[PDB]
Amino acid sequence: MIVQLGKASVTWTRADLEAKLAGHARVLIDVGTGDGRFVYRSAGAHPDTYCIGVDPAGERMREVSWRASRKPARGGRPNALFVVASVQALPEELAGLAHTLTLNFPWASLLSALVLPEAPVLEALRRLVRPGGELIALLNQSVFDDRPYAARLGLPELSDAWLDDALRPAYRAAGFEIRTSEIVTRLLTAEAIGG
Repeated sequence: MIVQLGKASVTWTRADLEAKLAGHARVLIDVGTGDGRFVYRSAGAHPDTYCIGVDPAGERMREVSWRASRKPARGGRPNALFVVASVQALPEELAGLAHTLTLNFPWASLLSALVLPEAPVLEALRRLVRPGGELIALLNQSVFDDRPYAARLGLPELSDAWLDDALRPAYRAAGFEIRTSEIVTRLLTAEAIGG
């Protein structure tokens, strides 16, 4: 697994991670964390939660990961971690860990994967969540569009009918049960199920 520590990227094993997790009651993973500030704040607010931000470009997390690795008097938060990975290849070391997995304002490609939805993406996310844990997505169509031009068809409105035919069954087919779908930007949450 690749961990960002300021400008350095470092390799961790599952045993390294487990050494850090020990003592914490909960785990939060934030996928596509960007500058990672959501993870930094969450680590301060929830000292009992190990908070992990993931993003494909380690340079985005340089600042926050440096800050968070300092001594606590100088701003460090030992329950925060920043990991470099893409959603199509998330580290196996994170499998089955999250009590909460957050996607805050995903870019268009990932947004589409959650609302169409796309099975390989839902399965990749479900892999990170422990049974009974929760996926929470904040969805907004004004995000950066990273899609190929040929794929910029319109996205569906998340009406009750869309939820009924497209989303509920597809999420279930990936191991999730949709719980909440509401306008706050849309909030969509689902519970990791099975067994």
